[PDB]
Amino acid sequence: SYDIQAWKKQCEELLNLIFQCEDSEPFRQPVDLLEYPDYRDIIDTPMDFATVRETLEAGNYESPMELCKDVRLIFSNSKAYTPSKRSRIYSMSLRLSAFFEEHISSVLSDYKSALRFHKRN
Ligand SMILES: CCCNC(=O)N1CCN(C(=O)c2ccco2)CC1
Repeated sequence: SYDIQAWKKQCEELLNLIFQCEDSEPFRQPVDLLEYPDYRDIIDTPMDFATVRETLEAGNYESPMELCKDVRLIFSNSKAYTPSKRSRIYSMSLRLSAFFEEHISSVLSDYKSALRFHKRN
């Protein structure tokens, strides 16, 4: 269980589960500005799950903490852009965030444990 590289395939599997969740539908592609004309007046750094998957598959994440920061940005952008807490799309973001956090905690713990074991001497 001290495999330093194991997080990558664990993150690919978790992204597959997020793409099967109906709650991911608003977050699978960059927000469309035609529909939401004020989006970049509110959101400095757009993020979505296809961008996360492509960054992972390009080999452009060094750690699962970096992937986790980008996924958390999807959720903080939804909270910043929502006009109410009683919003459909923001409500979907909260359920999807709880699912993501429940599954990513072991991926982070195992990676950090593997790196500590690598430095143990
Ligand atoms: C994949 C389809 C493109 N997604 C898309 O247009 N949006 C998802 C992100 N948005 C929000 O987080 C939000 C919160 C409240 C209202 O929208 C804006 C709309």
